[PDB]
Amino acid sequence: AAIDKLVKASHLIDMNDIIREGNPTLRKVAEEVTFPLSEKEEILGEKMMQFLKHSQDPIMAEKLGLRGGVGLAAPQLDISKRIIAVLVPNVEDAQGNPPKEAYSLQEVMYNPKVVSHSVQDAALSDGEGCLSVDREVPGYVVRHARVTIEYFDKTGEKHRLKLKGYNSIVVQHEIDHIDGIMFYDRINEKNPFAVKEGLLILE
Ligand SMILES: [Zn+2]
Ligand SMILES: [Zn+2]
Ligand SMILES: [Zn+2]
Ligand SMILES: [Zn+2]
Ligand SMILES: [Zn+2]
Ligand SMILES: [Zn+2]
Ligand SMILES: [Zn+2]
Ligand SMILES: [Zn+2]
Repeated sequence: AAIDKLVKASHLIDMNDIIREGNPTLRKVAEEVTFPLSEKEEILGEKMMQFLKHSQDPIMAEKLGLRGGVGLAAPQLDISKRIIAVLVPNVEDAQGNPPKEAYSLQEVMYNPKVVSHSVQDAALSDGEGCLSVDREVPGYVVRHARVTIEYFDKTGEKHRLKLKGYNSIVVQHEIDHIDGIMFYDRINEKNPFAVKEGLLILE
């Protein structure tokens, strides 16, 4: 099975492990994980975070042929489980000084879900892309501006967290994957750049 290939100690996730648009697994509702986690599910989580780290590292991205990412969901690896990894880096200042915090968000989340959210919507100005989508897709992907999420970490500890800004957008994108929803499902069908009054456009 896919899981067996992915969790081998020496195996590094790369683009050849990422399934593409059209594969039915991307449209399923992923299965909840049970705790305590199996070794496979723990290792998968670690491999997913490793992939994100590598995708953001100039050398390793080059060695492995990686498209840069800030999030990854198990369904994109053909594993229909409610597991996501998110890694959103902070940026250097104009003087080249590293940020105080390397990441605004770094987590492997099991059974994550949105439990509440703002009435206000938001969308990235530049739209969204997807590791599984090898097409140009224009338009505002309309999401909740702010969300409260619950999730479990690999230990089974429950977390409750409010998110805004880019963190909110990233987590929503990944949670959509484990519900079988694709980013373009949330782009206006008639005018991709339509703006409903009050939409928060994030630069
Ligand atoms: Zn591989
Ligand atoms: Zn079930
Ligand atoms: Zn471990
Ligand atoms: Zn490494
Ligand atoms: Zn709601
Ligand atoms: Zn929602
Ligand atoms: Zn609750
Ligand atoms: Zn459409």
